Amino acid sequence: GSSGSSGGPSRMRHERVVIIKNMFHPMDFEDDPLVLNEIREDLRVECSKFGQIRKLLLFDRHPDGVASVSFRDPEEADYCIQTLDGRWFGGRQITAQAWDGTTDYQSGPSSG
Repeated sequence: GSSGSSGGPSRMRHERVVIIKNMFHPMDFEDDPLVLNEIREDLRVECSKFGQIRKLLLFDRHPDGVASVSFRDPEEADYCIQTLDGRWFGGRQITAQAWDGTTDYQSGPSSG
């Protein structure tokens, strides 16, 4: 630390999103919505245990069950990724991790 510009900007510059695998399947939603309902809400109630859910996005397209849980503070997520890496959804276990910005799960084509 040192004197200087003490203050000014009030924004965060770091990853604040987490991904989950083996939590759901795009085949369970085809039979009934509830599946996605309970699952989605579950991700919001699970990540809340530590704090709140700034935003949630369930990718009901990937056959490997992929979800994106946004967080407000990096302290929570970073800690929610290690505690959620062992969660169980639909009866099976799931993994957690911090996203960066390379996957094309929800993202789209940035051309034409």
